[PDB]
Amino acid sequence: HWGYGKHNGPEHWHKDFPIAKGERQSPVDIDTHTAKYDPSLKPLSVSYDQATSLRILNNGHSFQVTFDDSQDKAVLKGGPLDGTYRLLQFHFHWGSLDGQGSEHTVDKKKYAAELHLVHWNTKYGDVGKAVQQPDGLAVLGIFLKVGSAKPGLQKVVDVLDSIKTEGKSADFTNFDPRGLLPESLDYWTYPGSLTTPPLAECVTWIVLKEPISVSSEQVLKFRKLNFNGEGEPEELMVDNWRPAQPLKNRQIKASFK
Ligand SMILES: NS(=O)(=O)c1ccc(O)c(NC(=O)NCCc2ccccn2)c1
Ligand SMILES: [Zn+2]
Repeated sequence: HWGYGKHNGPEHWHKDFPIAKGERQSPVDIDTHTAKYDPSLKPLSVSYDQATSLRILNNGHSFQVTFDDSQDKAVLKGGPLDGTYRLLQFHFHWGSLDGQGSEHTVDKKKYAAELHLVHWNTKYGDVGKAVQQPDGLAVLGIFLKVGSAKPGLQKVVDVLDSIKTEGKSADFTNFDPRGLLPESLDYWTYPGSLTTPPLAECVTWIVLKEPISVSSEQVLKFRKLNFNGEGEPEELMVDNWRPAQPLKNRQIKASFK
């Protein structure tokens, strides 16, 4: 089974998921001087006021907060998108040290972590159908750097000790994901893929230029999670990121100058 170790990590994934070598894989390095400003791109519309968080889960590859996606409660619209995308979950990728952890890079710079807010296109009715479509998902990616604390992350950090090992979950209601967003919604966008198996080429990526800052204490709590299940040899959940993949026949567009 796939993971992030020497014998099951990203360089092995293509054996079970041959699309790993496909034409629109993620993440990628964002070369800021080569991204082209597109004046036709609209502002992103992030409408999270009615979000209903449900549960937080350690799935053995990250921790995920899930939302009620049975109605248009927390939706992403505008930007490069046509139609309405419902928020299903968010999760993070992070490093063993502050100089690595992000999936996307910016002029080869790696951030300490990366937040993925995962949304699916309501025209396909459910996320399983959306993953089989080239415009099925929109993932809003937000970089994390280490410095000052992010107060809106603290409720997440404080429950992680209850989901230490793979398969554990907890009720996580009334969490407001607006507390995770930076000031600016300036973004880069490109067509890509899921960054974990099945690596489906179904994602419009929207990566925010402005990182959020989190404290060293907050990221240390991420690094105390375990990849293993309870009772198995402890392997800290760190470095759960896929490296940048070939850009191939794609242009990254910027919403800003
Ligand atoms: N990391 S990401 O590109 O935001 C992203 C977003 C939504 C997703 O469903 C995934 N992939 C994911 O959750 N995979 C779960 C594990 C799995 C599911 C199906 C087959 C093999 N492995 C990644
Ligand atoms: Zn992700």
